[PDB]
Amino acid sequence: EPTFVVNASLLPSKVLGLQVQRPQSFNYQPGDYLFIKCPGISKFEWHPFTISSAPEMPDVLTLHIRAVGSWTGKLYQLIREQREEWIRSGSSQSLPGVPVYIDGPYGTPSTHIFESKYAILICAGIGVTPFASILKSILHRNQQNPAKMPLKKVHFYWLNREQKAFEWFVELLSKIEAEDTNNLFDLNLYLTSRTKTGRPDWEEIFKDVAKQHAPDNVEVFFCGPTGLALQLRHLCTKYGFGYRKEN
Ligand SMILES: Cc1cc2nc3c(=O)[nH]c(=O)nc-3n(C[C@H](O)[C@H](O)[C@H](O)COP(=O)(O)OP(=O)(O)OC[C@H]3O[C@@H](n4cnc5c(N)ncnc54)[C@H](O)[C@@H]3O)c2cc1C
Ligand SMILES: O=C(c1ccccn1)N1CCN(C(=O)c2c3c(nc4ccccc24)/C(=C/c2ccco2)CCC3)CC1
Repeated sequence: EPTFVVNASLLPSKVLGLQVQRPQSFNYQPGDYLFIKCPGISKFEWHPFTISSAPEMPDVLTLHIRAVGSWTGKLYQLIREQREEWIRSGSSQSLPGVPVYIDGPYGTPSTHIFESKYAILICAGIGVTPFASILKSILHRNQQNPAKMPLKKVHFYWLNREQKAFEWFVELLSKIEAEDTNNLFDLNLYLTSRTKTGRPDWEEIFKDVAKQHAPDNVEVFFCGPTGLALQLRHLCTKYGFGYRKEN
């Protein structure tokens, strides 16, 4: 339970990459989320974040936080000010750590992606934190033993309207396309890396992946709004795929 924040990242758009000492009892799956208490902001509140580090990562957890309101802004400050006083001051013995409490892990149906043969992962919006975790572990599982893993093709389609806070995620995807030696991944990005503008024609993306994998079964993992959820379930049923909604 009791731990510390062992680094930060002042990532664009006020986003806060974080490094959290992973307790020896703390073993999580990909996409799992956390409840965190930082006493120096609130002695009382807990707040929830998805872990953005595959559980293959050894002895840290990375949390990409966005300052969007009180505790997250107060959080950002206790960092920039905690960091900016090691630059115009720089008393460099070693860095200290921000004591924080953590509660979890709490699960997601994501663990089923690793069990399925083909797979459509769709993030509409900004719930992309768990998908960064997932897509890393897929990398590691593919490397360490790609025969051991049923997941043979991952189709990733991402819809955001603006990526300023998410320039960290874009990089990470490019990395995945790099070490993706086996062409396990089909990453697509759409704006609402030369990526695609406008709404995707889902009728065709599903019609295409279908042909890619006949007569095998495909599983959809949707993570977005409900009016998109409905369109896809009708496509799932029209090509006989397999649907579930995360969050
Ligand atoms: C499962 C889960 C995973 C999450 N993962 C992440 C993650 O990876 N990264 C991350 O940054 N966050 C994540 N969050 C969100 C995070 O838990 C919250 O943003 C957190 O509580 C910080 O909120 P706050 O108290 O700092 O700001 P708040 O003051 O609570 O801000 C809440 C947001 O709603 C707005 N708002 C709503 N109603 C009003 C109103 N009446 N008046 C004014 N503003 C209003 C605020 O302006 C602000 O945008 C996650 C949440 C969940 C449930
Ligand atoms: O889809 C809905 C929604 C649903 C119903 C009604 C209205 N909106 N939202 C509203 C609630 N959000 C979250 O809590 C949430 C957030 C974030 N990351 C999440 C990851 C997983 C789960 C939630 C979040 C953020 C991540 C981030 C950005 C940059 C760096 O890290 C930013 C803060 C919000 C976002 C999606």
